[PDB]
This record gives sequence, structure tokens and C-alpha cells, in this order.
Amino acid sequence: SDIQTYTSINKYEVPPAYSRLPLTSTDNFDFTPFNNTEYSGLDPDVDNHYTNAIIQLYRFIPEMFNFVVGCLKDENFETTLLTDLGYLFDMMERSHGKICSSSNFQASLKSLTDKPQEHLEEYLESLCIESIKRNMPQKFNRFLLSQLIKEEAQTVNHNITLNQCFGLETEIRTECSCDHYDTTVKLLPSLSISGINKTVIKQLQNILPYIEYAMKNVTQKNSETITQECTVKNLPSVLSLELSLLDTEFSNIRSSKNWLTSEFYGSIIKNKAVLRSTASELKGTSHIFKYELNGYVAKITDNNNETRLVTYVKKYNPKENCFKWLMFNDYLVVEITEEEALKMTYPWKTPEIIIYCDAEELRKPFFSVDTYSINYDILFRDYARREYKLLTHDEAPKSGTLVAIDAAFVSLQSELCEPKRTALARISIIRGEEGELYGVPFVDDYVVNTNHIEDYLTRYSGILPGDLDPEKSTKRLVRRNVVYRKVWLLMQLGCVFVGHGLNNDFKHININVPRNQIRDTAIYFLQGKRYLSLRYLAYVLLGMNIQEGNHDSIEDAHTALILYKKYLHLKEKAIFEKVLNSVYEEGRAHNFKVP
RNA sequence: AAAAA
Repeated sequence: SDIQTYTSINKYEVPPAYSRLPLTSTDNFDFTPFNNTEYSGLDPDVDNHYTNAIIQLYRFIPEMFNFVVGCLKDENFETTLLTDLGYLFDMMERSHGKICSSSNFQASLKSLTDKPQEHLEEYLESLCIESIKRNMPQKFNRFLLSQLIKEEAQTVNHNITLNQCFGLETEIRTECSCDHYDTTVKLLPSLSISGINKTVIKQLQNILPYIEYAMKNVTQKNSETITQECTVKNLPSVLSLELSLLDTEFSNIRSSKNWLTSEFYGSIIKNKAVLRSTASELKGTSHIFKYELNGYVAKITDNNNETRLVTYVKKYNPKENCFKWLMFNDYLVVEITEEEALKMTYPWKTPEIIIYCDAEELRKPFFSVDTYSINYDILFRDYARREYKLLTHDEAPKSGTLVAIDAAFVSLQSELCEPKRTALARISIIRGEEGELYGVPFVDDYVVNTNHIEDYLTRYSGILPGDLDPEKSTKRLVRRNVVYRKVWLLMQLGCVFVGHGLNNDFKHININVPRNQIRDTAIYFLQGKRYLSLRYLAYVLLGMNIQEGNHDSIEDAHTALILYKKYLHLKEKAIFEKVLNSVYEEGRAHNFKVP
């Protein structure tokens, strides 16, 4: 009777799987009663958390997934939105159930928005915001696919892959004079089911007539009342639909049993396109195509008159040749049956963005970035003065290379209660492998940021107000997209990270590193509670006085490395617990404080 | 509560 119940006995009662989920405050929070499968979820602690429902809709399209993550091998810094989506898609697959966040993706989307233009102006309206407006997910669906294709032509070895999947060659006939009209053809990424004037189809009905109308329609309203005829003669791989209907049409639509057609067939014969349920309903005079429902995003108005989005998704798993359906809440994930996934009888469910895909193309396996040859030439490049030596080609990091990482952050926004923002400023990675070059960093970069910073936390983070493009401390000022890649490549190769409180840093840098690569000195030196400060451990276990004054990540990363070496000394010799219980006992005497 | 910042 817990939250994972996705089917209530009555139609009016929304199951707890669709209810509002409480935000994760950051501290101890287990999602075992929330998600118990490989497919991860996205925490809702972002500005406009409705976009996560769309991200997971595109995540499970094999043609969409394999391309966005595929661009991660090449260096693509100018195309911000396409590569952050690849960082997100790659992370959600590498987590294998663990929670993920789209804060880095949404940060680029907000910064890109600050600049036809009316399409992006609306995307900012729903950012700082009844929490979901009307036809707003469809407008984001337009803006995302439009911005991805526009950026897909700016990568190296320019690709046109997203156009060959979402391409809708749409003819737009505008008739001003008789026998003298004007036509325009432009590639559209998705279909838009606009306000239907009338339903002339009383036949013995499913969604298929609605797609046929959007593919060949005649509009007799303009301004002069011009007659326009829009028709598309292209059947792409993936069909992206945007349902924008009326409540009168949304009430009669629930009576139609099995209105959401799972699989259908259809080709082009005349200047229009006809779609049938079975292949026997229409013998193809030419090449025929079969489309299956890859997934859709539904709007849910709960019993408390609140509203949010969910995502239904299929996946192949060719071992059994079946199809596993999946409802996706924020971090709630449930494996549901196909009958419950297609039911439109419930008055609280409203289809928003539907996606059909090619049958033979849906079965395509999801390829990871590890199957490619990745370009690691960012570590060896140059993208006050910091004393650090760049690595060399004989220092090639392998699976097991030790590195010391410590990041520094600044504050952006207050709690704003009835936590919303925090920014990355500077990270520093140190050499951890024994040798001549030991304990010496190789990247000390300052992340640039244009947003107004509330507090810099100069006492807790060594970032003076010198972090912006024109005026700065002349340090290694760098963009967030590229400094992320340096961290991402080390996790990709299998590098082991050491530091103090790494589980908190990676959450704000928006990257998930497995437990086999994280050596947190806070966890090793932890009693039952009361995590010890780095200044204290550097004083009670070593003979150095750190943290006196303003912090500095290159100092915290260097001492967190030798703490791991001091932990290894007390680990080889069976003294480990004798020191742990001694610092805790002596910690009560000094109250964890000493000048 | 504490670390982290």
C-alpha cells in the first residue's frame, strides 16, 4: 500500500505513484522504496522541474540517445545545450539506479535563454514558476529539438543526424490569387496538433485521424482571411507530437477506449499520409512504414488541484523479446504493464507530448560512450599565477590512478522557503601517484560565471571578487563545460579520487562517481556522528596548522591526500581503531577547537 | 546536529 502503487481501484483517486514527492531537503535520503531498478531518476530540486519529464522521454530513444552521448568523444564547447544533455544522458546510464540531477543542464539552458526570439522568451517565463502552464511542455519540446538540431551542425565533423530522425519536410501553400500561390518548405522537428475547428470523423476513433489532419490541413483563417494549406510528405524515424487541445475535446477523448494507439502502420501514396492500425487494413502500393509508441509525457492534476508531469517509456530487452513499460516520476520509478500505461480513462491523466518511433529502429541497442575512441587532449592543453605543472604523456591515467580533488563554491540564492541555487567557482586536481611529481597539481582552473553572486564565501572559499571574463585575478579562468570534461574523463578512465567530503562536491559539480573511485577522508575518520573538520584532523593527526585565514582548495586537496596516506599508515599497522577512539575521546576535552 | 562550502 506504499507509494509504488500505481493503480487505484477507483478512477478518481490518483495512485501514490503520481502524488507530489517531498524534496530531498542533500543529507541522508534513501530511494530504495522509490526506485528499485537500473533506470535512474532526476531529483526535482531545480528551477522548473517539468523539463525532467521531457529529458527522460528523449533518454529512451536509441537514435536520440546514441547520438547525444556519441558527441562526447569529440571536444564540443560552443554547443552548450547539446553536450550538457550528453553529460546528463551519460550520467543517468552510469548511475544504474542512483539519483541524478539536471542542474548543470538547466544552468546552461537559463544562461542560453538570456539574449523567433518569442520561443525562447516563453521558456524563461516558466523557469521561475499551479506550477505548470498550458501548452508549456510542448513549447519546451519545440525549443529543445530546435536548439539541439541547430547546435548539431556546429560540432566537429558536422552532423545532420537529428534532422534525419526528426525531419518533417512540410509544404506550406499560401494561396493569395487563384492559380497564383506561394509555397514554403522548412524542416520541422515535431508536429503540433493545434486547435481543431471540427471533428468530421464519426467513423467506427483513435489518435490516428489527429495525426493525419496535422500532416495535411487547410486553414481558412489569416490576416484578409487567406486560405493556407500545410502538408508534409516525409515519414521520419521518430514522430514527436504536441497535443494542444480543448477541455471539451479532452473530455470526450477519455471515452474512446484504446485511443492511444500503441503500434500502427502508414505510408504515403497521395499528396497526404494515411495511417492504419494493421497492415491488412491497407496494402502498401510502395514502401510502407511501421511505427511503435516509444513513450509519452502526461500531465497529472492530482486530487489537491496541484499539477505535475510524468513520463511513460518502453525498452526492448531483446533477451525476452518483450517490452518493459516504465512510469517516471521525479525519483519514483515503477515497472508497469502496457494496459495500465495506455489507459486514458482516468480524468486526471492528460497526454502532453507523444513520441512514436520506427519499429526496427526502436530495437537498436543503446551504445555507451565507452564503445568509442575518446579524445583526452583537454588535460594536456591550456583552455594570480598558479604554481602547477601540466601532466605529460607518460603520466597516462589508467584504472586506479590516484588524484586529489577539492572544489570551491559560491552562493547565489537564499533558501526561499514558504534551497534553490549554488554555483561552482574553482576546482583543483592533484597528482596522487608516488614519484618525482607527487602532491603537485596539474589543473587549477576558475569556473567563470556571469550570474549575480549573493555571497562569495571568501572565508570558506578562496575566491575574491575576481571571477568574471574581463576583470579577474588573471588565474586559469575557464568555462564550466570544459572543466567538467577534465573531471568526467578521469571518472571515465577509472581514476580514484581522494578528498574531504567528496559526496558533497560531486553533487554540486553534477557528476556521479562510483564508490570504487571515491576515498573520502571524512568517512574514514568518522565516528558514529560528528564529521571531523579538515583543520582538526590536520592538527590532531599531523603537525601542520591549516585553514588559518581564508581557505584555498590547493591546500585542502594537498592535506586530504596525506590524510589518506596517514590513514594507510594506521591501516597497515593494526592501530586504526586506537587512533580513532583517541581523537574522539580527546575531542571532548578540547570541544573540537584549538588555536 | 556535524562536516562540506
